[PDB]
Amino acid sequence: SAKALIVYGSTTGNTEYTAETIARELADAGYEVDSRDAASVEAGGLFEGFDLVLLGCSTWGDDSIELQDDFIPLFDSLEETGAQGRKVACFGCGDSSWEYFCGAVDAIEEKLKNLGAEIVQDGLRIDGDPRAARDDIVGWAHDVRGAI
Ligand SMILES: Cc1cc2nc3c(=O)[nH]c(=O)nc-3n(C[C@H](O)[C@H](O)[C@H](O)COP(=O)(O)O)c2cc1C
Repeated sequence: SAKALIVYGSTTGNTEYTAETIARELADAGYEVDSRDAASVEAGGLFEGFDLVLLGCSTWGDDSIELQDDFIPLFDSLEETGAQGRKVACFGCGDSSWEYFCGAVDAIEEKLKNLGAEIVQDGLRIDGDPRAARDDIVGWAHDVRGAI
């Protein structure tokens, strides 16, 4: 039950760093972790064979909530990923200057629920430089593991 997939959409590297930090935590605990940039993936069957899936995505939009561009195709085809009955958790970087702080995380969680996923922990929301939140990131990964 030890295969974890992490897929991240990141433009300035913050959610990517967050993904790398989570990946190390899971690997140290005994998971086999496959980490992929969303730009490199196709949605159809993306979750097949994974016991745990973690989705990371930063939040954008001039005057609306928009997902990071590389993640949008995955979100638009999320119903083809194999999410039904899948244990999933979400994370993302943002900036609390914006009212909808890490709003991409909400959008992804809400769709995953409709699609039959089991959300194993509330999404991780990181404000500003994620290296300043390293302890929170590692703690969230630990908490995700404990809720499996
Ligand atoms: C036009 C623009 C819109 C943004 N909108 C939001 C937002 O609605 N909510 C939020 O939390 N952060 C928002 N951000 C902040 C980014 O998500 C933040 O820079 C984040 O660190 C980027 O993470 P990444 O490097 O993983 O892509 C916005 C940034 C820009 C430039």
